[PDB]
Amino acid sequence: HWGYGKHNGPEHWHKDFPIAKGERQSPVDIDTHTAKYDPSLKPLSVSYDQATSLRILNNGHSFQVTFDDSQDKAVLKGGPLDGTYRLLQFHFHWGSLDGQGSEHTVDKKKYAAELHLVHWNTKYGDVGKAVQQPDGLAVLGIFLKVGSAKPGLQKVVDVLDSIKTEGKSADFTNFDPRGLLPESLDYWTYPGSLTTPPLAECVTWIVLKEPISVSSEQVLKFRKLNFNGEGEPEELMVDNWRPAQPLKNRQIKASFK
Ligand SMILES: NS(=O)(=O)c1ccc(O)c(NC(=O)NCCc2ccccn2)c1
Ligand SMILES: [Zn+2]
Repeated sequence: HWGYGKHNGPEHWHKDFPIAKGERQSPVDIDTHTAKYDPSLKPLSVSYDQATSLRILNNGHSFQVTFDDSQDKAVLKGGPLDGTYRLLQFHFHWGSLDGQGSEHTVDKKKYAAELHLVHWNTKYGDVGKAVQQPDGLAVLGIFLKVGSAKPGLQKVVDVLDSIKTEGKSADFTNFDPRGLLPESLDYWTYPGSLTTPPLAECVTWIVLKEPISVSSEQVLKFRKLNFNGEGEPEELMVDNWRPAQPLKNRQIKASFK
């Protein structure tokens, strides 16, 4: 089974998921001087006021907060998108040290972590159908750097000790994901893929230029999670990121100058 170790990590994934070598894989390095400003791109519309968080889960590859996606409660619209995308979950990728952890890079710079807010296109009715479509998902990616604390992350950090090992979950209601967003919604966008198996080429990526800052204490709590299940040899959940993949026949567009 796939993971992030020497014998099951990203360089092995293509054996079970041959699309790993496909034409629109993620993440990628964002070369800021080569991204082209597109004046036709609209502002992103992030409408999270009615979000209903449900549960937080350690799935053995990250921790995920899930939302009620049975109605248009927390939706992403505008930007490069046509139609309405419902928020299903968010999760993070992070490093063993502050100089690595992000999936996307910016002029080869790696951030300490990366937040993925995962949304699916309501025209396909459910996320399983959306993953089989080239415009099925929109993932809003937000970089994390280490410095000052992010107060809106603290409720997440404080429950992680209850989901230490793979398969554990907890009720996580009334969490407001607006507390995770930076000031600016300036973004880069490109067509890509899921960054974990099945690596489906179904994602419009929207990566925010402005990182959020989190404290060293907050990221240390991420690094105390375990990849293993309870009772198995402890392997800290760190470095759960896929490296940048070939850009191939794609242009990254910027919403800003
Ligand atoms: N990391 S990401 O590109 O935001 C992203 C977003 C939504 C997703 O469903 C995934 N992939 C994911 O959750 N995979 C779960 C594990 C799995 C599911 C199906 C087959 C093999 N492995 C990644
Ligand atoms: Zn992700």
